[PDB]
Amino acid sequence: SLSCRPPMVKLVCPADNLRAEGLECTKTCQNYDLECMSMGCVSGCLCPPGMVRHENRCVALERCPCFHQGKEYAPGETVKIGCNTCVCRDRKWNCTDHVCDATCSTIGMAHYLTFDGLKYLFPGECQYVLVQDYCGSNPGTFRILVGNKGCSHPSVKCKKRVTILVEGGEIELFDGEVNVKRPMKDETHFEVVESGRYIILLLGKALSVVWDRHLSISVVLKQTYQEKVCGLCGNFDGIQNNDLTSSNLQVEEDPVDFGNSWKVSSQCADTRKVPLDSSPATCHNNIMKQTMVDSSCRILTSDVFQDCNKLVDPEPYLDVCIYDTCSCESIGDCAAFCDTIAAYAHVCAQHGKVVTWRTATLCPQSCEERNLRENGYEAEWRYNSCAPACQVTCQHPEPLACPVQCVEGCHAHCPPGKILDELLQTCVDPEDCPVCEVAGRRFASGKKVTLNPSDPEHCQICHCDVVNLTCEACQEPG
Ligand SMILES: *[C@@H]1O[C@H](CO)[C@@H](O)[C@H](O)[C@H]1NC(C)=O
Ligand SMILES: *[C@@H]1O[C@H](CO)[C@@H](O)[C@H](O)[C@H]1NC(C)=O
Ligand SMILES: *[C@@H]1O[C@H](CO)[C@@H](O)[C@H](O)[C@H]1NC(C)=O
Ligand SMILES: [Ca+2]
Ligand SMILES: [Ca+2]
Repeated sequence: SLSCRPPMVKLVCPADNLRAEGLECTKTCQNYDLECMSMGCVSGCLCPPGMVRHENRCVALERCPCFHQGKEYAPGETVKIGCNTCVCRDRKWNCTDHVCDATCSTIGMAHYLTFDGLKYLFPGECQYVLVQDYCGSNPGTFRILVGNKGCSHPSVKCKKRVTILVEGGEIELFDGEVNVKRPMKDETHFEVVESGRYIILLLGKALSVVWDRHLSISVVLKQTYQEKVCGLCGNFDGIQNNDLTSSNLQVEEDPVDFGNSWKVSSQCADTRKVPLDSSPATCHNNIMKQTMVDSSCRILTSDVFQDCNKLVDPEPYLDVCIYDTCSCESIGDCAAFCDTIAAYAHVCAQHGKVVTWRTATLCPQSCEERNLRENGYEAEWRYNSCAPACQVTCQHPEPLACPVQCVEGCHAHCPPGKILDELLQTCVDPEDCPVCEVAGRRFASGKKVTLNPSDPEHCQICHCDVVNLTCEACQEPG
């Protein structure tokens, strides 16, 4: 019987003893909080009770590493998921609980998906506060309103109007175009980016809107606005179960009650409650169509979406897909079907799981129509499931802090060393853009850049005629 290296102690297995546990019940950094059942003990040397065997030596239990998705991380080695960091300390994952940047989203005709993940139905026909920071003791910087007309009982034909009020300006989203009714007092960080199917609005450093030009309206807030906003999109605090809090700080169990409390004009009437129809318009008493709609919308958890289903819950997009498609006479050309599915694929792509799902049979989209090679336009337009959203063009010469990584649609491809000119729909040399530069910032002709906004002695508003740059001092408002 040769001695064992400390602190391991030997275990002679007695055959004449009823039960015994040897090396078969060895405890490592993996199987510690588990139980063992030995057919017969294996004689050998094992670590003392307080320790576990790890890498052929006895280690303290607290010195055990943590495991994340199979990979081993030493104690102290942090992993970052989202905007939170998880430190490995004492064989445990200690994670921060910070609220990350969030997105409010209108899904489909009459559903809303709040910043904190609450999905509810609210078929209001008036104008409502989508998101605003005028809540109680308010700084009061921005207010975004949404008006729904035709998204009620007949949802086949519906149109929405979004009104954006920020920094003294009013930007309205309606009928697939952006209308800047009143400019922001400082346009330096204001951009209207048309990319693919979408229009991306930069409304300052921390407020953005992503819009598919029809009914998918998203507000992207940075986490500095947490607990500071209210309206149909909730209070943005990481707690989903309190987003149905009305304007009078009371939790409402019915979404129709919560939504009516955010009605803007007292002229129109509040929405009255209706019992939830599990089979709306064309699915009512039609088990055949309910099966067709369920099978079509079930693409959201099919193969191409399986990777994304782990990162982004498809349940709310699937509920909305089924509810809205039940208003279409045909699922092939159904607009509510493709838009809702595309809205999910868009969120997937923001999490690094770009999903190519369209086909010529199902929701086809091609760029062949606007590929005018033989017409004097030098630009090739190719569809991409997710291409960089904020590309440098003559109209956006400085690189932008884009609220989304990429978007779906048609994107122009230019020869090496050439930049897209959006107004001319053709590729041009970067020197040929009507673009000025000041303070290291390039801005397009007609854009106004404000230098030192808060400094009355150095505030300047710079204008770009074509390539001509002129700056003027600001006027003290008195
Ligand atoms: C994580 O660290 C904090 C201190 O930052 C401590 O209060 C908390 O108990 C730790 N949690 C775990 C599970 O180690
Ligand atoms: C889309 O663009 C990416 C780069 O942004 C490229 O790698 C990919 O091959 C493109 N796919 C299609 C179908 O154009
Ligand atoms: C630029 O503007 C100045 C006056 O501000 C004018 O004298 C000059 O001719 C302009 N140059 C061009 C190229 O337009
Ligand atoms: Ca909340
Ligand atoms: Ca620069």
